[PDB]
Amino acid sequence: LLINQPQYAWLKELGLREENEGVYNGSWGGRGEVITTYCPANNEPIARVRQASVADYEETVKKAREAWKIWADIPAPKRGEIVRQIGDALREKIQVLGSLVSLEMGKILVEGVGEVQEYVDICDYAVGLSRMIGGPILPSERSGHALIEQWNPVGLVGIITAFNFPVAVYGWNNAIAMICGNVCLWKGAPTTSLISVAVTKIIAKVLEDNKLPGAICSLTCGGADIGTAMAKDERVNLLSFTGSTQVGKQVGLMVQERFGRSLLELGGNNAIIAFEDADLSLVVPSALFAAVGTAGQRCTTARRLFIHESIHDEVVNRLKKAYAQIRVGNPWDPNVLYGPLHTKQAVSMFLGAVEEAKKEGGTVVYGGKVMDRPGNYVEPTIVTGLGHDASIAHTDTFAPILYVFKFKNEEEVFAWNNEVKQGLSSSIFTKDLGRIFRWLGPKGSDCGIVNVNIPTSGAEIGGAFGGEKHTGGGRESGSDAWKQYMRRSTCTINYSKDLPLAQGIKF
Amino acid sequence: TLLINQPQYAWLKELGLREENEGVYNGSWGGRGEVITTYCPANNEPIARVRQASVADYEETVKKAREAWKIWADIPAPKRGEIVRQIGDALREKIQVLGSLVSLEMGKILVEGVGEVQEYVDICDYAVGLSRMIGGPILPSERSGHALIEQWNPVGLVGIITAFNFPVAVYGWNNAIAMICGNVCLWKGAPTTSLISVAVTKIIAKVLEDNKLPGAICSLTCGGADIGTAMAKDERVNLLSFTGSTQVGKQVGLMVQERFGRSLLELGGNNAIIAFEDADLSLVVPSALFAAVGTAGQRCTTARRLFIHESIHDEVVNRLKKAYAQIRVGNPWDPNVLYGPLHTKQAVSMFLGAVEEAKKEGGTVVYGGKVMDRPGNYVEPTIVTGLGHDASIAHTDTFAPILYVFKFKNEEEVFAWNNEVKQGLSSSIFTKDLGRIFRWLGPKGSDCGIVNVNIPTSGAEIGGAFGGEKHTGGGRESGSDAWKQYMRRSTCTINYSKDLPLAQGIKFQ
Amino acid sequence: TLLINQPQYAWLKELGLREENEGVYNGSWGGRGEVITTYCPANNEPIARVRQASVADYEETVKKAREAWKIWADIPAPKRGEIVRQIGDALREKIQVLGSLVSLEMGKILVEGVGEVQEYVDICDYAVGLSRMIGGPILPSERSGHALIEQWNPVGLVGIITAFNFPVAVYGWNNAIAMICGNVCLWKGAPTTSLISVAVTKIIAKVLEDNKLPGAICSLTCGGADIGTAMAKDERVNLLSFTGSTQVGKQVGLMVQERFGRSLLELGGNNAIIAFEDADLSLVVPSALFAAVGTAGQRCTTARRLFIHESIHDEVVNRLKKAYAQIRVGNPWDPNVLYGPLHTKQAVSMFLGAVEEAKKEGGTVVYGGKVMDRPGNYVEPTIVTGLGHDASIAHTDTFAPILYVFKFKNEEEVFAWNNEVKQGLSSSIFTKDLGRIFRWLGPKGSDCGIVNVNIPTSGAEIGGAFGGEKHTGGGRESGSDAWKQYMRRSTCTINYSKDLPLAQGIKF
Amino acid sequence: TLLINQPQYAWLKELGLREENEGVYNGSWGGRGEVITTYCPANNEPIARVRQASVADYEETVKKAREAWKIWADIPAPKRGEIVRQIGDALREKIQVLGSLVSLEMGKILVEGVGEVQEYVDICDYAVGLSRMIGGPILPSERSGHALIEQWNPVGLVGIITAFNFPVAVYGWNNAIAMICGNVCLWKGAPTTSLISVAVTKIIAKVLEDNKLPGAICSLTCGGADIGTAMAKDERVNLLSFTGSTQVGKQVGLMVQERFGRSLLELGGNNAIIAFEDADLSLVVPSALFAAVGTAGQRCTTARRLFIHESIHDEVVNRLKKAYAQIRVGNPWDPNVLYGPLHTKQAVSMFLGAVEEAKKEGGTVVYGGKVMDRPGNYVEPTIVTGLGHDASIAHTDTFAPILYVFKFKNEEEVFAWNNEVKQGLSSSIFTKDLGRIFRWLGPKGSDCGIVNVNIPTSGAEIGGAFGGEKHTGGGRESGSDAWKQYMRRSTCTINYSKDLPLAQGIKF
Ligand SMILES: [Cl-]
Ligand SMILES: [Cl-]
Repeated sequence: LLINQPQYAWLKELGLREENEGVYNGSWGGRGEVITTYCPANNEPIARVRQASVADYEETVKKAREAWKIWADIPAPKRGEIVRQIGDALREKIQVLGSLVSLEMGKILVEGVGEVQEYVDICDYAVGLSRMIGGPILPSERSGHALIEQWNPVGLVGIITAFNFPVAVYGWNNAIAMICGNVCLWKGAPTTSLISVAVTKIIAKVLEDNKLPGAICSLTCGGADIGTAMAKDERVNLLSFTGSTQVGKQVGLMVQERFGRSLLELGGNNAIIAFEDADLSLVVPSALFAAVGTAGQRCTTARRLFIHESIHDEVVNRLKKAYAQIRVGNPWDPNVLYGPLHTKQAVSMFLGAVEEAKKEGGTVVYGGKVMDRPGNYVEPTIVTGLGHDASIAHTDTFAPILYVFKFKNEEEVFAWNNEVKQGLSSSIFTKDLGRIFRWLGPKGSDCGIVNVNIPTSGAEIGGAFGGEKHTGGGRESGSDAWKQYMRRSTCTINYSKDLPLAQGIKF
Repeated sequence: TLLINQPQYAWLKELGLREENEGVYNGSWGGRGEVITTYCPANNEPIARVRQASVADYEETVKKAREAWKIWADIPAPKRGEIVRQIGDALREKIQVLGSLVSLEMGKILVEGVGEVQEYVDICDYAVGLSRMIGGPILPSERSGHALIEQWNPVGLVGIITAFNFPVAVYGWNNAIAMICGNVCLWKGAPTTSLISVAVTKIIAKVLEDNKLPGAICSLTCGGADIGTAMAKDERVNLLSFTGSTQVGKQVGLMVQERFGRSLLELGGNNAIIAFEDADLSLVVPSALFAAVGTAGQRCTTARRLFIHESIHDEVVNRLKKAYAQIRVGNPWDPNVLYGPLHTKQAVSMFLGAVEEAKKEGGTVVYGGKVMDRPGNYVEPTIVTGLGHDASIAHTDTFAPILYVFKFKNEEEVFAWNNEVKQGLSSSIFTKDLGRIFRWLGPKGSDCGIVNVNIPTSGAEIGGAFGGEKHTGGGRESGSDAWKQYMRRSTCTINYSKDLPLAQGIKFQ
Repeated sequence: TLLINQPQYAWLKELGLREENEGVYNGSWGGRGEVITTYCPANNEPIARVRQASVADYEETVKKAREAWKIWADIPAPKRGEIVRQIGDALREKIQVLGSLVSLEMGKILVEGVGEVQEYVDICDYAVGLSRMIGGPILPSERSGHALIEQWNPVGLVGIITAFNFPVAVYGWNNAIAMICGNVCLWKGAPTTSLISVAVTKIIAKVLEDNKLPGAICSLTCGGADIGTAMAKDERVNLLSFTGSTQVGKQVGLMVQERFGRSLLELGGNNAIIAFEDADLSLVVPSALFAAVGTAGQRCTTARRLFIHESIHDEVVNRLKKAYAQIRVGNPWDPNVLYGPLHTKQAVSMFLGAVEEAKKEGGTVVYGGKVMDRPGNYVEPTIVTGLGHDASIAHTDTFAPILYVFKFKNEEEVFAWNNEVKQGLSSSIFTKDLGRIFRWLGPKGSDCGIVNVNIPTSGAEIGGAFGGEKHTGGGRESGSDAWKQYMRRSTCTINYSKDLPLAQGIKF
Repeated sequence: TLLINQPQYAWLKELGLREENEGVYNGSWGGRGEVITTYCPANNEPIARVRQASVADYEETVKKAREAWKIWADIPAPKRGEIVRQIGDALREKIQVLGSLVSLEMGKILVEGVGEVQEYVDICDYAVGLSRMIGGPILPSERSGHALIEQWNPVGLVGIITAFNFPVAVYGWNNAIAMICGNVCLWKGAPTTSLISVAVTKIIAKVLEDNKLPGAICSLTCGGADIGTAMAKDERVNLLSFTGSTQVGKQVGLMVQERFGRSLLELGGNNAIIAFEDADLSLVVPSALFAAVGTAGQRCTTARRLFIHESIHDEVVNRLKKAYAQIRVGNPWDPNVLYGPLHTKQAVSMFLGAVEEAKKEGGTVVYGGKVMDRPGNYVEPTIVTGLGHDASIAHTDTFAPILYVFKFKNEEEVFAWNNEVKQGLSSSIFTKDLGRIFRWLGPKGSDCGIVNVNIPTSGAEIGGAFGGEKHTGGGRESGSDAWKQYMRRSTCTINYSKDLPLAQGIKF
């Protein structure tokens, strides 16, 4: 076990042990199956987590809804103060926590640290928002009536997250849901159970130091069984789900079946489009980093690169010369730009996708092979010569394969951006003012993130994050995404002694 | 003979109605589907007929609406607002005859029929201003040389399914908002209010054609479960607004979720009024009366459950019984008439069924419970005491004028009892206690989407969002930022600088 | 003889005007002050007369307005919005004759006169929806059992002083918003547009009287500096909205500040258009012509300064020169006419003086510079090249159709030159450069209240807030949250709990 | 001997203070003006000295701040928020010694000195989130191919003048908001709290310096009326936020108005509490006591007028007297002290004068009214009954702990009496009546900026905008959209279409 090797002793700074309890609700436990998580950079086991049994889930839900009775009564600004302290406790652990993200998930250290910083940043944002959430006081049309839009917590927010952002997506949901007066129940990705435990330990200490019931931020580590329970559980007032479209579809249906609320953040099949007037010294690095970043395992990863015919072959050749320089190595080591895939299965998926892409006329112009070293390393791959509607370019595989397409006119390539089932992120690179505003308008991108001269991964906590179509429609983080965590009521207070009716109806 | 052919009802022609009307409008009028005849519930006489849409009619209409959308979405929202303004004027010019048609085909009294058309006129006048306001913030990017912009664009085609009990206003709320938001609309109204749907569409069609706009911007495809199911399963319907039963809304919500579409669900209510010991009873009794017997108990927001504190229970019931006796019954178009018939013969049959089962469950009918002996679908507005709050008959979704009265003692329990039902539409308390009022409005208070104090559960204005939680389906219509459900948000980052990203050790050119 | 007594102008009666009109309305019509005669600037003939407010008229009008406010403030905002809707319809119905009156008394062409009424109609319809929206947030209190609410209430009496050049729309902007916000209004329009103020007031008064509301809700006291000074010094005028010259607006602003009142100041502009080298010149030339010559150069947003990049300076002046020669001049009601007369004889004399001074400072008149030899106050629309951007004549506030053309090289200096004038109303750049556009909109860009790209300095729409910075005075009208200037904010904490305060060792 | 030179006050050096301190900071520390000595009101002993700003110091500081602004305005608002976050943390780490300095130099009890620093901390943390939120709407243009955008940009240099009674929090409110809004600041604190201003400025200076930012982003120029007047007249001060007396604030408003600047004025309050028949007396009596005697009655929001209904008047006054006798007077740094000295010797004689004047005008001193026989500026907290609501001393603006108590009969007259004073800062009613509470909050209710229910006149939190109406000056600080006063609005139209304007007969 890596945690039992002196090189990884720093894992104990996060309170991690050989075997860890994967259930927290004020108390720590775990009566379900023990899971070992592996370091994808060497395929070695790191440590073990005792996951939630059904009995653990039940006890946790009950204790979190008991906790909600206390927490919902705490003024939102004082809830913000708790979230501020969570930000600070995360700030104090950012290097080791980020290193664990690199160790258990596989992304490079700057992105592991960056993910914790994002949670830090959303906490600091939530502090201010906790003094702002609410609705309008509106002028009633009736004398002696007040008309008020109130917002109240939904109660228990269940949060299912994925392996590729094992800290930040939970942090987005947690910070906003907390200041909105909800309790949280977290089921993280099984293959990032240690990250889930570490984060939960950080939060639990803040809650306990403030003499708040720990179940405000409950954890039930588990897989599809616990997640299915959450989706089915009328006690989970909002289920925020981040993951695959196939799973998210079933989750959305189960929540809809019980008239629950769901917040779905699912796949992206994101395109970058480089027009003829584009700054190629901006296009080439923007595409490389958006395609190879996180080894192509981001929901926002650039999977499709449309290049205008006039510059297609130049951009491809400059991409090859730049791909050749990507520094591959251990994700925690300095100046490493490219790490492993998360699992051995994703390497098998990479190989399958590469063989099928060639079987559809594509030319692997760079990469396409597994790397001959320990861990789940594959070459960042560029495939040209496919048609935009090719089956392989509409399949959903978290693989570092960049499909490059030619295009000729603005209307057709906008349609090509919009033609896929998902709708997360999109980018155009152009200088044409009219084109930019058309891209942003009703006949433009159909995505939740619509970028210009910045790649598909450019997104900051200030705006709402999420997509349309098969991406599932949810939003996280900024703008008024907080309303998804609360219940709107339209309230009328008659403080007079008559009964005027709306629309002047005389009854 | 049909009512429209009787001289008594020559005014139906002023709405463009004929003996047989086309129930499909997409810029042209038609319909190859089943012919339906609607009946006047005040006298069970047939009014006129409508040729409904076939699946092929609906297929053709979707195609023409989405063609129309290419034109409409290019029209600036304020100029779309001007078209909506003209619809509100065109409704104003016909408010009396349209109100009369609502009273005739649906059965609510005239002032409520006109009042429902006024709701549509009001949201039109409201949407005019909103058309110059919809949109999002420009935000400060954390990146130098970047702009961060929240854009809002139309979803495209908004399918609108409505019910019989509000055959004008609910479509009007959806239509005026969806229109200024740059969407085209496709309306499948309630089969038993087909003439109202045709009459409304004829008013809108003239405004669109007078403005040389494609008529499919406000398409109409009359039909029933076949057309509604097609809309729920049609990926081309970007947003499906459904008002109606929880049972059907459940399946519609599932069908839309299965195809990753958008739905806006406005389903039932099982709405409570709670009268605390300090309540002004001169507000309680007229409010409970209107909330329960308005529209013959057929509103989504009708008061079904009357919770009265033990101390004032008998007094309130006695006053309510007396007030019920003073209810003026007649033809819903007649003057001073405050109580009309139920919408259908079936509603009468189910009403008698509910009354009997409530008796079998231990209730006492303290007023009503019988059919009225007169033409049409008239039943006595009915009050039942003595049931437990958990009585099965009081947790049935029946559209009947039966008010279930319960006693209670303390505030915490009756708040929980308000909340214990599946639905969560509207709720009201009568009290003077400041602390009680803010508790009711707070996180431990009513779980409903409409949370009222010292007024009935029904009769919302357009300024706020309208809708419920839980099995009411979660959608919102009309006011506040309800318009966002009709549009798609995009978070847009524009790099306007000459700045290049960090080379990260890579040698570019 | 009065134009109103001639048969060609009988339509004036449709607006309820007669030979001598009452310039005070407070529910009753009157006017014990001096009688003013307004003149058609197209022919210098007298139109009709208006009896202005005496100071006793004004005092009685303030009293009646504040009495009317007690009723009006109690009317729910959305029902006040319905009154404003009806005002929009009443204007809609008289739009042609009221537009024609604006052209007759003020001098602008009919299409703009009608369009000014339509602007009032448009803000009325905007205000109808806004009447269901004005208010503030309910906010989460940091204290358990406390509600925190931001309330907005009418300030009370809104005094409105308007200028001759937009004698309908500016009042309309202030009226519609002030009215849905629960204020009563007192209007003192420009003396030279007194008939228009009376005609507008008659239309609104009919709406109020038909709804059985006190007419003093929209009071009128026609008068000049005497009544305007009284308003500026009157503690009972809770908000004074002033549209006018910077010189007068400065003194109004100080008078209101002296009494701790609220003012809203919409003062002059010295508005620049900047044409960069990459600009679409077929967009620049018509935009510049219509922004400089529209309303005979008498808008607050008129283009006064045309900075052209040195590379295209000569082409644009030449293209502009050929375009000016095609401007159709005539009576402002004649349909083909683009260019009307200036508003007064005095404006002609001052235009000629601005031209001569511009030549003395090194300018070359490349087009115009002269009076036209027809009746009325017509001058040629004028282009002056050769002056430096700091030329004194270029920084004089004169309401004359004189367009000063400057050269420039780079973006930093020309942004600085846009910003160097005392006023800060409107500004426009023409360019295709993405970064330059967003720099123009950013903190190192235009310092004006209106910041336009590829469109001229005039023609704003009701959806946004209208107004300027610096010596333009800071006020905002019309859209966005400009309504907040017409209301008072209160931050309201409601303790609804039974909690006692901490005793701090004291036995209570 | 200076207190700072006495061993028991060695903790003052934890704030970087010494015998004589530089009162000018602009990236460099300096001060060529007059040396001022500040005194501890608990014992009238000198604490330490500050070298104030000369005019040359002011000039150099304005120049350096305007240079710094060119850098600071280019830093993204959220990165400016991160600087303000670190200011919050830096204040956290000094909260105890800084709170103690507030208690020493200004005289308020220690929990309020600490609490004032905590208020700056809290607004910093709030502004961090606000820094990712400030901006305006993108609006739907009525014209095809046009974007319509409401932009907000920093005004530039925000001058901030503050008073003795909140020598940290008021600057904090202005500083944190102005900073995230992209402005640089120039602070002139009250001369008698010069050491507090220096201490705060040292804390901020280290944050700016550690982040390699020019210190003049948060400049300090210690001084009195001469420096404040310079700021009021200086066109380079784009916004002048002033907190102080109405008399000075009026002149500051006039001076800024004279140059077409922006001011934000937070002036006196003459704040009333109203207790109706149905009020919870267990809540009224402590609420009135703490609101009246808090900070020895030297708050802007201090309860000066207490209206009690005739039925409960004598009972409330009796209970107030029993509780007033329990107020623990002492050194403001000593534990469990509720009540400290007045800020100055001058304030004591003012207190004396008002007490005899209330007597002469017909009032009865039921409690207090005398100077206390101890070191420092201690006077007794005073209750005065029997005056009419219009009694002239109750409309005098004194920072004295004198609570004037009045009888009332009905709701209408007492609402009018709350409103009759010249200021309009804070107001409170105690009642259970639901209709009355909404009338109080409505257009016929309180005319103040703060309108409270069952919580006294000092009920304010950073989430809401803070300020008042009428002679209180109109400014707002802290919450809601108060940030907009620190920025300039522009309404921006971008034409991104290839569409040409109508030629209107002209051949371009
Ligand atoms: Cl390159
Ligand atoms: Cl007491």
